[PDB]
Amino acid sequence: MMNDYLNFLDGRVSVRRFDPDAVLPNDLIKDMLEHASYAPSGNNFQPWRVVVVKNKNKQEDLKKLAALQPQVATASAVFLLFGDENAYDLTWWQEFHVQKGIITKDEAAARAERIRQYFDLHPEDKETQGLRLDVGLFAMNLMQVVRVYGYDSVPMRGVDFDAIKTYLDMPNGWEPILMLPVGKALQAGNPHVRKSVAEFAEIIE
Amino acid sequence: GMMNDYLNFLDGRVSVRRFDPDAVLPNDLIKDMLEHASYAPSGNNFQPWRVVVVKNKNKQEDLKKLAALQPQVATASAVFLLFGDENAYDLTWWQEFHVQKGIITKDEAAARAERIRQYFDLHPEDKETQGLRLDVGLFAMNLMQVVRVYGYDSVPMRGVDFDAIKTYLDMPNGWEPILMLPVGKALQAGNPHVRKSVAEFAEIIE
Ligand SMILES: Cc1cc2nc3c(=O)[nH]c(=O)nc-3n(C[C@H](O)[C@H](O)[C@H](O)COP(=O)(O)O)c2cc1C
Ligand SMILES: Cc1cc2nc3c(=O)[nH]c(=O)nc-3n(C[C@H](O)[C@H](O)[C@H](O)COP(=O)(O)O)c2cc1C
Repeated sequence: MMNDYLNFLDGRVSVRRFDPDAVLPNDLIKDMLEHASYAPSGNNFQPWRVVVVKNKNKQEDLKKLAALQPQVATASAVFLLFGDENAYDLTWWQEFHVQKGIITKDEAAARAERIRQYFDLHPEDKETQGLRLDVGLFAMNLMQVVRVYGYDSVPMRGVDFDAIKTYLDMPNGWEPILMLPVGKALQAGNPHVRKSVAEFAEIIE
Repeated sequence: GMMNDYLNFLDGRVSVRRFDPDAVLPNDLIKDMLEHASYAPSGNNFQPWRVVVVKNKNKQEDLKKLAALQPQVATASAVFLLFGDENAYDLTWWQEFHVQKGIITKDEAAARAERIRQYFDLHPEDKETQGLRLDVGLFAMNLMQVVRVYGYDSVPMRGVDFDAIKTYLDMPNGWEPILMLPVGKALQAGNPHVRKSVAEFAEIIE
């Protein structure tokens, strides 16, 4: 069963050939997003914002902004993952965590000052560098979750995100992180080729 | 059935901060964990992650002092330090690696390399910390799921002094610290995930 889970995880590869007639229903999209959201993030700020485009005409427009990569138009839905800098809001953080019964109002106020002091020293963790890590965690989770339902994906950045935001009238404070076309594979992805563990990792005892 | 089990497994990834200080994580498994985590995607398959795994309680106690005395650093079976190396975005390597592995032709490599250069020219951040954070973040999440397969748990961390840690371990300067990940056998279960609802962060347009 652990072997089944390992084989499942190993099965994620980029798929770029999707069935243009396959449908990804909104009920499953919502479930996929809910499960993806269980990804960790610094202080549980959950800075991800997602816009799912499920309309072929519009995906064709997006393909024109994505170096004409075909998967953008054949996919059942194109998930656009953004990070919101304004997500690192300490008033929201206190309210949310107290309302959910995780911590008291006093504990939340004290923790919030420590988080402020941290960001004061490490401003990048509440800017694009922070967002890229937090939304990257989310994205990897989403890529495994969509597969539970029989779908596949390909993560993408070789696209004109400035033009995409303008096309979709996106807030200027939302930083584009990744475009993720999701669909039914017509062709399996290729086997993983990677550098060995000995080439990138050191174990010290 | 199958789908329920896979979802339950993914959902089971949770932050664990109470580990069994006597539990041993064998090195064969550490290597297996890193091999499977490596299957994570990265832009152009540059795989810019570098990892140092500290499995030595004496050293972990020193690391705990540099991690605001968070106890999980010292009780864990091993502490996985994940870095990104910006030197990894090297077009010579990229060609050599993909041609030697039979993924693409030599001439196709030179052509692809130039398109990769063009892309980085437009978006230089993607070969710098912004790119590393994303690429190593993908690896990190994959690692966190993989450790669960073997009955272990983890907690991702940045509330530590990465500057002092790099110095304590004699790490290269070109390596950007991304995340500290203690891994061990849970003595206490993680909490159910508390999250904003899908409608609070996502829109579906048809
Ligand atoms: C940040 C990022 C950007 C990527 N950009 C694209 C892209 O624009 N087009 C594409 O076809 N693949 C893109 N990829 C997919 C990678 O090429 C792919 O993950 C890598 O070659 C490893 O293959 P695998 O995903 O099949 O394991 C991107 C991946 C990441 C993580
Ligand atoms: C970048 C990052 C940094 C984090 N820093 C810490 C940390 O220093 N200490 C800690 O106990 N947890 C840390 N966390 C864990 C988060 O608090 C945790 O993921 C979040 O509260 C959600 O809980 P969950 O992982 O159990 O779902 C960090 C997580 C991320 C992604």
